[PDB]
Order: sequence, then C-alpha cells, then structure tokens
Amino acid sequence: ERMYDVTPPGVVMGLAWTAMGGSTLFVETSLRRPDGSLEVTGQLGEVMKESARIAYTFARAFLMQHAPANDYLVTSHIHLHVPEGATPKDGPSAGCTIVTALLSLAMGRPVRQNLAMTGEVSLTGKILPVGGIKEKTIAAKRAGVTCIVLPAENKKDFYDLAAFITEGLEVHFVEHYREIFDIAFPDEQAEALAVE
Ligand SMILES: *[B]([O])([O])[C]([C][C][C]C1=[C][C]=[C][C]=[C]1)[N]C(=O)[C]([C][C][C])[N]C(=O)C1=[C]N=[C][C]=N1
Repeated sequence: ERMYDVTPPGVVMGLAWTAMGGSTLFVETSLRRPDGSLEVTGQLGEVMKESARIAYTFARAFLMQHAPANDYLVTSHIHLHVPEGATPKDGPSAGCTIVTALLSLAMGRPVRQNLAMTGEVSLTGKILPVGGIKEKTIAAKRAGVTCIVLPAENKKDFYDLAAFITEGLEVHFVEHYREIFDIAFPDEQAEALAVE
C-alpha cells in the first residue's frame, strides 16, 4: 500500500502527516547533467524548500568529512522530487529523509529496505522533533514499514500509541544525523574479515 516496494539509490521513504491521518511520502533524487547544484519539485512549500537547502548543505559537508574522496554533491546538477505530483507539502519533517536521499544518490547504494523516517534536521546534523508522530507511525505500519526512525525528543508521542501499533517496529530515537546514517546504511558500520 505504498509507492515503492524496493527503494533504489536516491529514493528514501519519509512520513507525512495530514489532518486525515498519516501517509508515506517518498523523497527521490536524480541527475540532470553528467560548481554543483540542486533542483526541487513536488509542490514543496517555502518552509520545506529551506529544509532541502539545509540537508543539501549538510550532505555535502558530511561527504567533505567522512568520505572526502567523494565530490559527487559538490559538482553534480542534482534534482529532487517528492511525489505524488500535485499534492502540496510544507514542513521540516522531511529533513533527514532528504539528506539520506542525497547521500544514497551520491554513493550509488540504496537505503535499508522497509525503512521510513521523519525528523527535522539542523545545519550541524542535530535531529529535532516533529509533529503527529502518532499518525506518522500508524501510516508506516499500515503501509508496511518495519524500521522507523524518530527524533529522540518525540519518544513520548510514540509510546502514547496502543500496544498493537508499536509492537514489531524497530524504532531508533536519534539526536544527531550520524545515528540515522549508521541505521539507514548499515553495511558501512559492519565488521569484516579484512582479507590481504
Ligand atoms: B512534516 O510533518 O513536516 C511533513 C513533511 C511533509 C513532506 C514530506 C514528508 C515525508 C517525505 C518527504 C516529504 N509535513 C506535513 O505533513 C504537512 C503537509 C504534508 C503534505 N502538514 C503539516 O505541516 C501540518 C500542520 N499542522 C497540522 C497538520 N499538519
């Protein structure tokens, strides 16, 4: 009951909440050409369009720090679209979902399947709380998500949910974005038998 059953690179699942309940929105990223830029579509609002420019600044900065060999974001002409097409959307609960879509694209490696997230991001990566966590959690469950990432400040809003709703959700309560990265992209933080 969702738009994507398998998120490729550049596609992350987010959570949006309306007065009619929850819903699952998918952030998407792609290339336009083979200084680097950014483009946005999906009837986004003046408040969220700032969350894109913040997540874009942070994702570039995150690349600069952890994998400095990766120039993908500082040079490429990127395009972000959040379907469905004509629905209006405004709000920073898409912040982290965007960062992950940008990194996922800039790495060429998809995100954990069956993962939804929501949370406002700051410029330094602090993950700030968002609203209607009850309806975002419910729409993740009605839509088939097994791993949810909430802002850690939104812990009560999640545990106000009945016993049957939250059971069976791998939920992570995160304060910086580095905690979302280690969950969205697990293989990065995974022990291995270094051979040779
Ligand atoms: B968030 O709660 O701010 C959310 C972000 C929606 C955009 C998005 C979500 C997930 C992935 C990618 C993009 N904003 C909302 O849900 C908006 C409307 C979205 C269509 N609703 C509100 O901001 C709001 C305000 N007051 C009461 C109820 N809703």
